[PDB]
Amino acid sequence: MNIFEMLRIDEGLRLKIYKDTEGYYTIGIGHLLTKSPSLNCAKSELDKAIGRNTNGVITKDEAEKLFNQDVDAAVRGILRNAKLKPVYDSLDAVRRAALINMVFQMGETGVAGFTNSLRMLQQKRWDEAAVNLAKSRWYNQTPNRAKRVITTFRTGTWDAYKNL
Ligand SMILES: *SCC1=CC(C)(C)N(O)C1(C)C
Repeated sequence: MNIFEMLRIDEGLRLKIYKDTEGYYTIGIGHLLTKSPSLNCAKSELDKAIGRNTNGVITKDEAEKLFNQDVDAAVRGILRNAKLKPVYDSLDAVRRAALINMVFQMGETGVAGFTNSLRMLQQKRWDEAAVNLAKSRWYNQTPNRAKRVITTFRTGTWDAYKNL
């Protein structure tokens, strides 16, 4: 297991524009195109992301290219963020993956708002952090995925993604 395999499980792979859990047009492995309710807009965003006039359909290689960019972007977003970087630096590589997962899903600003959880993670109070992480819109709206990420922070293992 690693952050790519982890997010491929949590995000899936779809080659045609689809709406994500929040109703927003997305493609590939969780690549958000736009919050606009316009499908033509989503397609315009898609075409400029991949560099060609798509029909709203991409290949697996193109999906993977966007996904690599998006994972890289989440990591660099963590390392540029004054609240997230010290927590990231303090973690082991498995828990680091859990933090990248969260930023991938909700963005740097949303994760940086989890001030209590981030303090408990930095303190390595893992069970307390797991309890606080669940007290969130995040958990309530995507509870199975949040449980997997939370189990990763609690245990520092990949047990929630084993067999998946
Ligand atoms: S992506 C922005 C956009 C796309 C399109 C559907 C052509 N639009 O009318 C606006 C400019 C909203």
